[PDB]
Amino acid sequence: TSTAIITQPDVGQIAGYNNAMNVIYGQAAPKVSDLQETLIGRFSSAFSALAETLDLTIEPSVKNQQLPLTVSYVGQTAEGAQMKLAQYIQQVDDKVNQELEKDLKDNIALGRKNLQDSLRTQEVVAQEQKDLRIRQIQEALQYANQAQVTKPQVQQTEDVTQDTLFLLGSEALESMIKHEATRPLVFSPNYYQTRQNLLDIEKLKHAYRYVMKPTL
Amino acid sequence: WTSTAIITQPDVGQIAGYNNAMNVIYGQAAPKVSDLQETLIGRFSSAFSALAETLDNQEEPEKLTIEPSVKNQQLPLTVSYVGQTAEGAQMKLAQYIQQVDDKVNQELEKDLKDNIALGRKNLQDSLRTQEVVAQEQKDLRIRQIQEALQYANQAQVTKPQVQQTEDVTQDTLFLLGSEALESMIKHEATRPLVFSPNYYQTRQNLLDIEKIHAYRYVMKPT
Amino acid sequence: WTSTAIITQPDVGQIAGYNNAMNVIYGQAAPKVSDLQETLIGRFSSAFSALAETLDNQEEPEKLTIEPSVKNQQLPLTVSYVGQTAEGAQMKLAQYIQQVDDKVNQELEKDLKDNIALGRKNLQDSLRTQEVVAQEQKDLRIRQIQEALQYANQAQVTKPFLLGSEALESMIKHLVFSPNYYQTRQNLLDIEKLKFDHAYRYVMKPTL
Repeated sequence: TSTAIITQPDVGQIAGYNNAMNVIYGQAAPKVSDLQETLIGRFSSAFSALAETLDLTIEPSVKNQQLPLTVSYVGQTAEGAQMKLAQYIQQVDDKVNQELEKDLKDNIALGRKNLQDSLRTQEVVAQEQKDLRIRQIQEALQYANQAQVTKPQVQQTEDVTQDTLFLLGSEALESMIKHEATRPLVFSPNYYQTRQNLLDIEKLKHAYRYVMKPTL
Repeated sequence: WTSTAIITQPDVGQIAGYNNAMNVIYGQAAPKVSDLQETLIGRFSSAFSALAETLDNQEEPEKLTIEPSVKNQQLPLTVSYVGQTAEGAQMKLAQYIQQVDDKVNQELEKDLKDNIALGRKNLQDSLRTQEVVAQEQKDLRIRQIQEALQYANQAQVTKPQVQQTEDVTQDTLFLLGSEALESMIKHEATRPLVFSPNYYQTRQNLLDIEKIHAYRYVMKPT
Repeated sequence: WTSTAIITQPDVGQIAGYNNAMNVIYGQAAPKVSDLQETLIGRFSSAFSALAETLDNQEEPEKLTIEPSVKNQQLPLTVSYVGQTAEGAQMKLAQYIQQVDDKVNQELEKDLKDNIALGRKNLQDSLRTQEVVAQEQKDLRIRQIQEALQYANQAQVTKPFLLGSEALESMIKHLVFSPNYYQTRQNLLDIEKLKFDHAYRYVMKPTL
């Protein structure tokens, strides 16, 4: 018979994960502490399932506190039951790992997706805006030609809106049309950061801690 | 002869220094001072369970004990060691507690550099990101300016056309005239970035980052 | 001769004070009432368990006991004392309960001093911080004038809600806080004007 005591993973054992949930989720990513709980929960559940398929021991000790956890195997040698326990633990620390990889993926992908949809709605609005303005500039060039405002007659800038664009004068008005192709699209600060979130996400590529390694 | 001590979670004063750290490192993300009392004492009892597990596993055992003093309460904990002499169950118990109180302090200093590293990556990110957002905000404003300079050149405007002067779009920019728009692109490398107040808080928080007591005795050993 | 009693955590009314006190220090980081109650009776049963540990290790041993009453945590708590006489046993039990209650009240003063220290030197931190933000903003507005200066030395020199761009207009040119700041400041005189003005209650006062 061999015994080990294992508790929730420490931060430097999950930092990589926690940072990943952070990039993706941000001010609503789960607290590191609230994650340690989740992982070690996943371990015991799985370890327990490894025990029922063997009819291995999972229980708290100390008596009335979830953590830590005491585990044991009943073998056929000191050397025998020790490593037999080591190898049934690690193999649970793989199943849960594989379960995470397959969760990270579904979270990245739903992240990716949502950011992309947001980018490509800003990028559509920005275009419909630029174009709408190009139409009102063209129509204002006509009004300004028919009334010979050839140079800007603005007393103050509050007066210049769509619907009063011809105040700018037929000349400058010619110029904004002439150069229509180099007038930048206008994007939110939100656009640039969403875009930067999307970059940081697209660059993303353990479950317990041994308080006592198994015994002789 | 059995020696006996009762230990519980360390109180608020005690671990205020450690509480302080975790408040730096994490925002309103940092755990309640209660939750950190728990983690600390829980940490100790765990290293203690390990000490007892192994004491029971020699040629000659030694019987070290830990269990909730009162049944059905997580909260106060009772430890006992079973010795040969009287005074020699009580110097033994107390040392095995000081032996764990040292081990935990070892585990703790490592976990603290970890926490730092991760609160620090967490932040350098949010700075860099906010740096990029503000530099592109600026560069877009500069392309707008480069653009309106053409409009002004073509309309031969060199000097401000406006008396009362409140807020400017891509259309109205050229009213500042080409002498202003031009020196502006000349001095774009010095136009100051505008940031969210959160940017300054975050920045100080990183500055701050670059700056014991697992338990308390309710009764010493006996 | 065995006397028994049944104690549990203090009622909400009994902790109105202590509870608000924590609320004034901690705002909304302050623990639920339920968690405070459990923490006080928690302090009590520890002091009591330490008395039981010691009375037993006397040359002439006294037997004091504490245990859950039901299937709960407390539930409430059953405490007993075993005495030479009836009168003795009941009286000695009620004398010990109250002695423990007194020791704990005294831990509970240090405790409040600590929480208040925690509450204050978090609030000062938040002012240390709105101040640095407010200075950073003021430094910026100052750079946004130093720049609008280079531009206006394109001969503007005099003066046709400014902004980085139309601050061009003039030349001849060139500490303020959120109300939250005056909110934080006020929750710092509320606290620190706040003094020590129940650690359990009786389901069943000590018996025969």
